[PDB]
Amino acid sequence: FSPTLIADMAKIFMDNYCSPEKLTGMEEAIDAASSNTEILSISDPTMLANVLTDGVKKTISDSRVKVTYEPDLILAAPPAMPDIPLEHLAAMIKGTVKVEILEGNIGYLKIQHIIGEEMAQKVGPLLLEYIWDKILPTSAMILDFRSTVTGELSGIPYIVSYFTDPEPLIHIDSVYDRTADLTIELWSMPTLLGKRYGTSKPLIILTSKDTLGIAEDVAYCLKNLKRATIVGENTAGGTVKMSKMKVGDTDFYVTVPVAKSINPITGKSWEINGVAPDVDVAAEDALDAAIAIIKLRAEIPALAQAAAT
Ligand SMILES: CCCCCCCC/C=C\CCCCCCCC(=O)O
Repeated sequence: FSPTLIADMAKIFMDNYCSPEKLTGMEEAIDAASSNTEILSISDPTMLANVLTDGVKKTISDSRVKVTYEPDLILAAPPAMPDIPLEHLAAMIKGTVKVEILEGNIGYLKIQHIIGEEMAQKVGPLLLEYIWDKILPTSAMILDFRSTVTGELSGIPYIVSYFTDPEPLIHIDSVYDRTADLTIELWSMPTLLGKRYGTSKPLIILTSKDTLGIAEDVAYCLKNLKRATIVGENTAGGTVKMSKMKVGDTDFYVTVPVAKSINPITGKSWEINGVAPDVDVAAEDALDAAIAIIKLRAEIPALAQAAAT
């Protein structure tokens, strides 16, 4: 063990935590913890991990930060792979989406995985006809994120851009990564492969309590941009990036949020609390409600013109 252990955990935490400005008093609690003889009296490594974990809680107020003792932890490395041609990547993407026109000429696109910039640029031309051209002529659009739990940050501009004006460029999100000490800015793209959907047609996004990750960010941003109505349940409240980090040559690990979104409109984030629906309904009922909203609103102009004269 040693007191060295505490010092080395602390450095990993301090060097990587996404919000260093909130760490007043931390260096001091580290010093105290290193000389706390009750801590020094712990021989059980799992008890040591639990104690340090609760100690940081009563110091930092962030429930995502944890120390664990994990002997026998092996992380599954990415699998070995031959060349995968673009046509087979396109077939894999087809398997993660459901594209449909629902009665009423309403576009439906269920997206299980938000694809990243590389994939979108390289395989997108192979999917234009299959996904996008099918739903382009619809009068309204429903994006179904109710079961979306994975995705890439770099895909966000590709979704938002199709639903917004080319000009002015929109600053969609700003993400800070503490480990890289870098801010990543996400902007709309004035030129796209496909045609824009326009700004007039209704866009509704369906959400569930399971909706997690980049999908929460897409919905949050389109909501704050006043482009989309959110229908369903409050989303899960994920984190842009967690890292689980080994402490030296020891079996202790520090788990820390290392990146965060700082929304250009709200100043806040989708993270932790998730995104609140505009129309709150059970997730199983979200699709029916979205359809009903779109249908009613489309009826309004004709109603008005009959009443006016
Ligand atoms: C993520 C690793 C950071 C290192 C942790 C430093 C934070 C301070 C740790 C513990 C505070 C001490 C509180 C518990 C005292 C033990 C007394 C008791 O359990 O009865």
